[PDB]
Amino acid sequence: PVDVSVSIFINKIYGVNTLEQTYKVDGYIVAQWTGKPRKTPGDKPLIVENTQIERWINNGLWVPALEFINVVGSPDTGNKRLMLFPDGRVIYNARFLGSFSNDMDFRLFPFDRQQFVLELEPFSYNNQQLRFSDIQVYTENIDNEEIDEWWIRGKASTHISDIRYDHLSSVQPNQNEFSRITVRIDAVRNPSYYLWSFILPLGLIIAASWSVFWLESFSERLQTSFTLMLTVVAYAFYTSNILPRLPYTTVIDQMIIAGYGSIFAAILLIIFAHHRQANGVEDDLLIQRCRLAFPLGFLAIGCVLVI
Amino acid sequence: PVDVSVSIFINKIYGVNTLEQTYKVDGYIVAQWTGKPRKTPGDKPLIVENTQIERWINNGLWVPALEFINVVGSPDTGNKRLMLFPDGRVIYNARFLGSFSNDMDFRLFPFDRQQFVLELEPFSYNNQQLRFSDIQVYTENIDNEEIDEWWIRGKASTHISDIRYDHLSSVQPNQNEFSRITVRIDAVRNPSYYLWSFILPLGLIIAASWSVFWLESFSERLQTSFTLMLTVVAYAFYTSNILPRLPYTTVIDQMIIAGYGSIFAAILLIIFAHHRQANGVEDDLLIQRCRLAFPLGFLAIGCVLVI
Amino acid sequence: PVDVSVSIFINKIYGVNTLEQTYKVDGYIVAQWTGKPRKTPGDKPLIVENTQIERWINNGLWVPALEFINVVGSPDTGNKRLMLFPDGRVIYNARFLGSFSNDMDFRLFPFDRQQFVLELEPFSYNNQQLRFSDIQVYTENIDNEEIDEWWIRGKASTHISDIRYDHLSSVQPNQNEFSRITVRIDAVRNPSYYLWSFILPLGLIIAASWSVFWLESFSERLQTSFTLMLTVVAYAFYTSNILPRLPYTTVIDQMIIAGYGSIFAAILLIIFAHHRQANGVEDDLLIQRCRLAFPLGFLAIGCVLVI
Amino acid sequence: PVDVSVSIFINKIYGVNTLEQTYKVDGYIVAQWTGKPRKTPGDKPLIVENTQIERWINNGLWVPALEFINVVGSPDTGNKRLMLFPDGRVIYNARFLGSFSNDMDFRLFPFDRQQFVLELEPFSYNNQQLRFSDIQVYTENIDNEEIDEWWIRGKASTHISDIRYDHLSSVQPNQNEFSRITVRIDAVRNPSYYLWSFILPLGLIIAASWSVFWLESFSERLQTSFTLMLTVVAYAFYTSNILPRLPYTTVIDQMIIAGYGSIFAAILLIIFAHHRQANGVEDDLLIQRCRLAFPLGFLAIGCVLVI
Amino acid sequence: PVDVSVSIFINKIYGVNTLEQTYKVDGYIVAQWTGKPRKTPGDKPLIVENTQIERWINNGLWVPALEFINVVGSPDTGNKRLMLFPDGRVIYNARFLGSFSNDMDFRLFPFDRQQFVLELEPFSYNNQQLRFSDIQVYTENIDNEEIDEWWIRGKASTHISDIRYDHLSSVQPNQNEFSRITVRIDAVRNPSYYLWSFILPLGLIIAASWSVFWLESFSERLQTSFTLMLTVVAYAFYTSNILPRLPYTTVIDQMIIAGYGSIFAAILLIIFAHHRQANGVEDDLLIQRCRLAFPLGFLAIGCVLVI
Repeated sequence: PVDVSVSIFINKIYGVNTLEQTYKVDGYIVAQWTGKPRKTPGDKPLIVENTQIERWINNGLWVPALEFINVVGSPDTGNKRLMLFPDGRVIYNARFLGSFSNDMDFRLFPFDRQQFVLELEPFSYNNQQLRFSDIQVYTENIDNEEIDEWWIRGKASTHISDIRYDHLSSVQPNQNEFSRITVRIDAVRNPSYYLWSFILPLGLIIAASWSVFWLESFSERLQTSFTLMLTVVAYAFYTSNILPRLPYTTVIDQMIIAGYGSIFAAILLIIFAHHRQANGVEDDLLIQRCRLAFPLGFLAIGCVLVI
Repeated sequence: PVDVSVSIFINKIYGVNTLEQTYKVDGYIVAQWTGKPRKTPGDKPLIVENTQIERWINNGLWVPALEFINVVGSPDTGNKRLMLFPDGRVIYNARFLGSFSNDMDFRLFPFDRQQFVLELEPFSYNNQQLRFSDIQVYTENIDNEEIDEWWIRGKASTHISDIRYDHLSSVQPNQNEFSRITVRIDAVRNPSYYLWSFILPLGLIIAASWSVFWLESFSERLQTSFTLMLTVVAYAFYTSNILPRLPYTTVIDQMIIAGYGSIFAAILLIIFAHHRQANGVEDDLLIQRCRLAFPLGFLAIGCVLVI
Repeated sequence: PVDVSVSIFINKIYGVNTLEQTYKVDGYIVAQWTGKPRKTPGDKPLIVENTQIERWINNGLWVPALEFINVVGSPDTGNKRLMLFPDGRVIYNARFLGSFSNDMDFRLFPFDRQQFVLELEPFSYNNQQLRFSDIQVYTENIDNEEIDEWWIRGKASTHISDIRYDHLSSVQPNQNEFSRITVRIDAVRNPSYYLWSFILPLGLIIAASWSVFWLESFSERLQTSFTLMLTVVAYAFYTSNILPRLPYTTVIDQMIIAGYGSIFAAILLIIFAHHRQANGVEDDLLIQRCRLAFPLGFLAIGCVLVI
Repeated sequence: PVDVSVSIFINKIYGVNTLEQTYKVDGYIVAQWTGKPRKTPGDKPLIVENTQIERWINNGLWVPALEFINVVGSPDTGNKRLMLFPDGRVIYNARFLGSFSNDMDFRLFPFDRQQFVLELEPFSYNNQQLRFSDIQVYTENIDNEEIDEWWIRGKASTHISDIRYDHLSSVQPNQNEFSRITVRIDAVRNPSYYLWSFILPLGLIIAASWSVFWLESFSERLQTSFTLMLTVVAYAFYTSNILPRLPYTTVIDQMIIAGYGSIFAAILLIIFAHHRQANGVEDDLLIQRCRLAFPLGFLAIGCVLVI
Repeated sequence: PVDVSVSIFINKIYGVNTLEQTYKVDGYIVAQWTGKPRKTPGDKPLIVENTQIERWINNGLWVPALEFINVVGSPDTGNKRLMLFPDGRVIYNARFLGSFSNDMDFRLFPFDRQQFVLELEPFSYNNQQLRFSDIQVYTENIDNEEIDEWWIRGKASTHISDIRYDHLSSVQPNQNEFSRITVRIDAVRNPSYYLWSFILPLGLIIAASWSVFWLESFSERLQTSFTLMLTVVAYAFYTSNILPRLPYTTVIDQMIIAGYGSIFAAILLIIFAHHRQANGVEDDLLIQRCRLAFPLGFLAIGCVLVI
């Protein structure tokens, strides 16, 4: 089994899609393995550029075809080169630009924390023909930087494992385990834009929804509740183009639900305090004292939403 | 007729478009067939990588060109390899990433159930020159998982059939039937986002539309109905970017129609109860008792919409 | 002149853009022509796959380069093959997936009827070197089916013509007429979505705009007219992302104009009935009897819009 | 210097983007130049198709590489051919489909007039090695036609010039002037859609904004002004997706500014006529006579905007 | 070390994305270096076009592979050529069209100033095998021009540096420093569109929000505040599609926050002046004199936002 020594240089991370859970990684990759000695012009190494590599593969040079597992679409390679040494070791350098994917959990959406993963694997050689001896990742350009609204925290984590495929078992009996290199990069979301853009106006709308009971006329109370309903609908659209259709509920979706519930409970209590009459002569003040109750109750609901 | 033994490994399913009825499938495909024996260096098999395959096809190796029938655009192949054995059998492995299409029925749209189909076929060899002997599908990565808002239920279904083309009948008389492999994967839509995002606010808007008759002044009644009309129009736009232009009506479109009908019937009954006078002196209470009738009637309409 | 016999199999039609007047057609194309006899291994035909065709064109095989005239961007060919016979006839089969365009007339937009056109032509051989003898179109998959909101009606129409180019006249004097194959497929738009989505709410808004004159207070009348103006503006945006910027007026644009005119005429008549005073003491009822006139007049306008 | 005789056939113009100032041109291009005589099979010309051209360029045939200067992205060539004559002249025909750009001036935006420009140039040969002798443009398909909302007026204008590059001056001293072919096609915008879609409702909104002073109650006057402000904001969004972010002001942006100024001046005059009191007892009619003044003044502003 | 002399001609800059912080640069690049003498047909130089370059690289010609470092996706090369001299010097000319990226600071967003950067680097040769001797940039087409809403100010700045990579240190010990060419182009944003489109209506909305206290009835005061809240929400959406999700706050986002705070403070003071009673009989004028205070206070807040 040939011992390949991979080394990855993450040049930049960008294009982080939350609706699609993809991200674009641009970088270089250097593989290195020892073969048999050869005769090079002079005694220096020999550099072979892009379209001259297959002229060497045709004459019997063994270059493995590494691939990225978690990629979305075939990656965009740029330049590539071989470096052949008279000592015998071959070095394959190549520039990649790929669109990768990972499982993201958005249950704390503005105050989020995910990781960007790169999974590299030989396409056709098992660990009985090719194994990765080590892996070195050089995130110098993204070490502690604010790429988008994403804080990259610390040094990347590397791992080498063996993955078994139940397909190819009829092709290679018991020699169907492949080496795999995994690179993980932790990232923390910067929640500031969602604070001054989504949390503050929705909180003020819920406060102004509590502030309906300080009116008098039944008609103004209902029309006020309906204008506030229209504002909540506008903010319900405006939060839909930042986050996918998740089965659970985030903070902002819970605030939209809280605004809807505030308006509906205010309408219900207003209609009830208008209809709770003897015949038509009664006026209610035992139930219009929720100027302090509804802030207390909905503060308790927000607190139990925090826990 | 050469007996080809295909084996498909679905790596991931993503990008499920409802507006376009497409979905992206990424995976591998392994074909395998026996030919004539050969001389391989040593006695092991011989692995031939991407650009070295056509150097073998030029020297007379028979590799068939399988294709995907239901694809949208030419698929994106990545790496590929041949494995030639001294026994005589050839194995062709290739990675595909395609954008497939299928006929979807959205008549129960949030509570939906579709299937993802892969149709594979030889491009140029009929069943008198090439037939598929078996098909094995390995959906281990998507066996019971929540890819998007889509539950993949159970193991995939495979089938092998013979399709006849009336074109090529002037080219090949009666030898114009092709083998075809079909793979079906059942998927169930997770309706939670449409519950807490579309059903609940539209239901509350219809309830608040019933709640107009508890006012008095004709003017406040009509202006209230018009603000509710504006809210229904906002939710009519907001449901248009989740679902295509279907000739039938889903649950959410029926709720939009129900909100429009609620507002229109309230306006009509309000104007009628304002104009049903002797000359100008009458006031009506025999028709303002629909505080209980309109919930009953529109509940009956919703119930008959359920059945 | 070589007599080429083309045969087209329309596999599917999709992606019909109304804003761009394009549509995507996926299918196969089979050309066939007789040459000189040859020696084939055995006595069967000989099938030549994708990258092996140019190895035969280099050795002097005459394969013409047909093209699609009305395409938008270079088409996406997939697989292709030659079938060479010892009798002498060559058959060229190829799979195409193209984005075609056609002149559409949207003057009856929801109740529309267009046709999808495919124009095929030799790129470099006039009708003195290559002519199309016949054309057969096999629309079995789209014979009477609802692809989108588009009904495909009946069998396709084929035609063979000769087109003259005034460029290349300095290149080929009087031998500059090319054969051309035209395929037309009639399609009828399914108007249901535009009925229950655009016609019904706009009609109800125009009815509710007529229903303003049943109020009293000048202020409520004007504020009601302005809320209805806001609703008409919302529906004016909501109809703009279904149809391009046409110089003429469709049904839905005429309904938007009718809603604007209804609101403006109501505002004008309301202000006039408020100002038509002696000094400040008069009230008008000779002009507030348009509760029946405005439905009659605007019904007459809608009727003359029908004719 | 070889005298090349270019001839361009504009097949269609489409995809005219105003936000990006690009347009897609699809057509053919025929270059023609005389070389040295040769031996052709028979005595006719010899047609060489797409992938057989480089087999002739490898054996020493001189084909120049013309390019399009003002293109956005590398153009999409389709088929191409050579026509070699025993007389000695070579003709190079090729189909192009490109996305070109030009400087557009939108200062009269609905009543606009631009031109579509094609700039062709040799990539590597100066006017001392290659010069264009003439240029013929055949716009028969777009001679007087309504492609989109764009009238193509008359025959195209052609020009041949010499462009000097200060780069390549260290490469070629004083032989760094290149021939250039320019084609200009005048186009006039059809303003009808912007008339019945943007000018008419904004004018009616400004008229209804003048119509606020015919009310009484200070509160209804301010709430009416605010509903009209909301309608102007809706039309301010609705005009933003038709035109880029220009530093100057078009007609529709000036109408939006006029609506804002109408609402603001009405609010200011209403508040002033409410506060211009003795202590709290005065009512003003010397300033509420702007029912005729504000149409006159804002008509004067619109007139001076015309000039 | 070979001394390469690069020369860049910026043909155009366009496609400036603020949401993605990319920009498209189209231009040419000329490298030049001296080698060993050769025999050219005649005594002139020898021009080698696109697909004939690799026929010379196969026979042992040394052409380096320069690359662009800060590019997003692999660049789009068009034509390219070699110019070989009998003196010995080789000139490599190529046309590039790339989508580059740079770190932009939007803290003064309408009154902005950024720079467009091009970073070029050899892919495989260190400064011990290849170094850049000089760099000349010819921005004649964009010298002082208004490409979009971006003023290009003056001549470009060039720099040549040496970059060290800690990856490839196990590959090349201490010979792992690469030459790098950097080109910077200063650009100033034209703030006019944001002045007459975003600053003026938001300022008028804040003024009209101050103008609420000149009313009387508690109900009209609250409904007026809520209509103004709805207008602020509309302008809060309308400013979101011009600028990314930045952690800091620009001028327009601060104006949106100021409008929200104006409405909330007005609602709070109105409710307080309605509830600051003895029991129910008091009316407050000591706190309704903020007709002059709120302009003063919020003018002070805007002034401290300026500093």
